[PDB]
Amino acid sequence: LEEAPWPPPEGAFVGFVLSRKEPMWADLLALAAARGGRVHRAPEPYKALRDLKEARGLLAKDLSVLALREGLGLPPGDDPMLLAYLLDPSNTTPEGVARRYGGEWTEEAGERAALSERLFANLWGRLEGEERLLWLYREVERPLSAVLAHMEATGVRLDVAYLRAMSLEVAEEIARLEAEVFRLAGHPFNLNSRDQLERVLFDELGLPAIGKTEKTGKRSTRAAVLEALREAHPIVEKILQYRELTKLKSTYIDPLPDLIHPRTGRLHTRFNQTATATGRLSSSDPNLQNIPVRTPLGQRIRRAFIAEEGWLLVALDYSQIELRVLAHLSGDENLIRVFQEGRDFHTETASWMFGVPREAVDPLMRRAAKTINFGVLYGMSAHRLSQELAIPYEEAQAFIERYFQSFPKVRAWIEKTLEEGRRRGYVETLFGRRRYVPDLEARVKSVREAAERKAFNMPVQGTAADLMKLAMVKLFPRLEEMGARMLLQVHDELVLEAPKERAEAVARLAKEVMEGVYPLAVPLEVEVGIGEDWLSAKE
DNA sequence: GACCACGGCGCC
DNA sequence: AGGGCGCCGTGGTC
Ligand SMILES: Nc1ccn([C@H]2CC[C@@H](COP(=O)(O)OP(=O)(O)OP(=O)(O)O)O2)c(=O)n1
Ligand SMILES: [Mg+2]
Ligand SMILES: [Mg+2]
Ligand SMILES: [Mg+2]
Ligand SMILES: [Mg+2]
Ligand SMILES: [Mg+2]
Repeated sequence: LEEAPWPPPEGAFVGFVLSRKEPMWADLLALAAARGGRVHRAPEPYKALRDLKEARGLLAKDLSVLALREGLGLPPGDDPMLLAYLLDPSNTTPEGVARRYGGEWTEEAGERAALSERLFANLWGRLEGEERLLWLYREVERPLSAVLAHMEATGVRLDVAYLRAMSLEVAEEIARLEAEVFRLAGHPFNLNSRDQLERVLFDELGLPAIGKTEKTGKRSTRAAVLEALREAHPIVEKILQYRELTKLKSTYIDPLPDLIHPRTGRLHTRFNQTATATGRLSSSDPNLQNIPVRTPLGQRIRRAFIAEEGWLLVALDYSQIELRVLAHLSGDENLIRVFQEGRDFHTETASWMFGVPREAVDPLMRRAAKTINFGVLYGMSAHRLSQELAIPYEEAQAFIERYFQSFPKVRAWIEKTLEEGRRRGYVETLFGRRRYVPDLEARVKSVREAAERKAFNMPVQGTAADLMKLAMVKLFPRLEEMGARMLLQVHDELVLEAPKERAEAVARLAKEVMEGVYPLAVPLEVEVGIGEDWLSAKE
């Protein structure tokens, strides 16, 4: 390319180099642009950022985030990564995408700009005639990138003092548990080491080993194994409690307070748009899609996610979302009839599990029923079902049998989906998002069957993901107009922040947008709460 | 200081 | 031998 002075003309493709992967934390080391057979390198990258009207190119959203951090409105546009990800969601990295579609991902901005341009040309060619994938690009993924950039740059407020205090408290309880474990083992060892614990439990204390690990075939110490040994030796209960607390402390209580950004005073995640096989988003650095919620100890951590002063959080969660999608995709008249009748499958299963009326089911019980319902749907074994329900193996089988006999069109939809996957090499969502699943004709049964479970899950999880994305795209402009913010997405949930004076209206509107995004054969239902913190906003 | 593989486990 | 993720500490290694 011809070297030309900065700035580039409008419409140019950008290349950029960051000091680290997180745009909210990165130094912008270099910036360049390419168009029309020319490359333009910025003498000073931060100054030069002001000259761009759009971020067009590889990882455009990341540059947009850094621009927003600096007070600039630089929306992301075309990004070859999104085209590639739609063609095949195994396309998750710029290294891999460049090699597959025509170049090399280097560490120089001018080269990255030129690469972006040529990758765009080639990948745009590949999507010609792929009308459904093009619709996803234009109506979902490209506009969504701008939404994600605003979410990332906005961040969420954290009660740091509350978590710092919690660390001190949890440490004392951890020490009580470890001391007891070491007393019972008769010696000290590294309780965080699963290899050392294995030896202590199964060789020294002579407890029965129940299961093996996946890759290395050691005797497992996982919670399901420990649960089955709780009455076999008092050490087991202590270990379970120790793991609960150390998990909370090491993963959430200690790390999160140290990640407050010095300028925003908030915590900033990354919402990765080309990271999953199904079309879901993921969140990283830190992951805010797995903040604890199940146990009362984990719940305390959610209290730390708070609204700005004078604002409230608004939490919206699609009800029974994948079950509704399955009713639409399969066309099962009976499953559709459940949602037309306003019933709740999770509550119904919980009533059975715990042996109480529907009205006696509490939130803890209902949540427990979710793993069972989704587990069974996507191929859980009778053995495992019998294990985490503490019931005979026989009535676990029968429960699985009763499940599929109630909704006949589901088995048929599974069989069609799998034959299509074998024939075409991919399965697809309602909107035509694809996942290639090559091991569907593997001759090793366990491998083949695992591939089948991946394959028929994807249209369901992926259609739910497509719906949530479309809802975000539609909702975002409306929030902006009301002076509200979108903070987090957690797969089938959104967390917004609204001024107190507007929070009730924002909740009503966001519910409506989410319910009406793309009607199915069954209504979509959304539960919405408002509160000072994330725990209170979901109650 | 890092990379990776693993087991383990937090959420959806 | 439920599906999708990312992060922990350990262990091995460079
Ligand atoms: N153990 C789980 C939990 C969740 N999911 C997937 C399927 C539903 C989706 C969203 O999770 P939830 O909101 O917790 O499930 P829900 O059915 O929408 O329940 P709720 O009515 O409480 O929102 O995630 C899953 O595959 N396995
Ligand atoms: Mg407040
Ligand atoms: Mg839900
Ligand atoms: Mg949810
Ligand atoms: Mg390091
Ligand atoms: Mg490596």
